[PDB]
Amino acid sequence: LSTISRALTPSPVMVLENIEPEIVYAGYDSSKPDTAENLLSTLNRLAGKQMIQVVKWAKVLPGFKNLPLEDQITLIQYSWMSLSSFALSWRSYKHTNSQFLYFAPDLVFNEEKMHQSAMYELCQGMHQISLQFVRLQLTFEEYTIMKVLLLLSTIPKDGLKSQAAFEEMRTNYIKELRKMVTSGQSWQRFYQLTKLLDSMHDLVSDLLEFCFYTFRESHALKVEFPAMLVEIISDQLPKVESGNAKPLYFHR
Ligand SMILES: C[C@]12CCC(=O)C=C1CC[C@@H]1[C@@H]2[C@@H](O)C[C@]2(C=O)[C@@H](C(=O)CO)CC[C@@H]12
Ligand SMILES: CCCCCCCCO[C@@H]1O[C@H](CO)[C@H](O)[C@H](O)[C@H]1O
Repeated sequence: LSTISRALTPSPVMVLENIEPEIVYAGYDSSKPDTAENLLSTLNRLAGKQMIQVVKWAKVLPGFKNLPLEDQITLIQYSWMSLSSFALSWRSYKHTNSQFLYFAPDLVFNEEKMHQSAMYELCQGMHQISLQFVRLQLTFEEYTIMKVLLLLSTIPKDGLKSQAAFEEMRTNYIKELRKMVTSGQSWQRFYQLTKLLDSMHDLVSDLLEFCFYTFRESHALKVEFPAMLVEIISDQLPKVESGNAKPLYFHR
């Protein structure tokens, strides 16, 4: 009902920039030896710190806040690894031109640490996404929208409490990315981005397989997990292994 307020309201893409979290530090102890146990524990600790900021971000995410508390918690639990790896590839791309894996300003992995972490192939998989960011010259606008799409890429096999509202919100963000890419090779760009998003499901499946394994054997492996991750994984693992998690694809 206000001509002025309507013209001044920031675009959804603009609000995404405003609510994007500041980069979080890992609190990496450079004195300790770079063994798998230490590096994986440090990364899990970093993950806990990041997820606290991700939750605060989702809370002010347009459209998301409108979903039932049950659906929000569910979406965050199902997509945390996807958001983590995607944001990792973005930082590596932005801050090191995809030369290294930039987990945090105080924790940058080169080939040596990827080997030392005991999850080398997984790191290479995430690094490959960063290499695609370079090949595509992905923009921060495209990135922020794609991250929202990842938050909405895995749902309960039987749907959310408000399945209709969710689909509506997902559709709008899809149109947003479609507008950003927007003409000539606009269709091709859109296609490449949605294809990249689909490829995230396979990578995340492998990352989770490893996450769940070190979680079950955390005592024998001496891999530590922060309360935030114990909380997420404890609940996520049984749902995923029971087949209650449904991946949403653009193609296939
Ligand atoms: C979230 C995480 C760190 C924060 C960040 O910037 C990007 C990522 C994505 C990859 C994630 C790491 C972190 O969880 C360590 C792992 C998660 O448990 C590994 C373990 O299983 C260790 O126990 C498997 C995959 C790893
Ligand atoms: C210090 C700990 C190093 C651990 C390296 C673990 C590499 C685990 O690799 C894991 O192996 C398994 C074997 O059954 C699983 O099925 C998981 O798919 C796979 O990610």
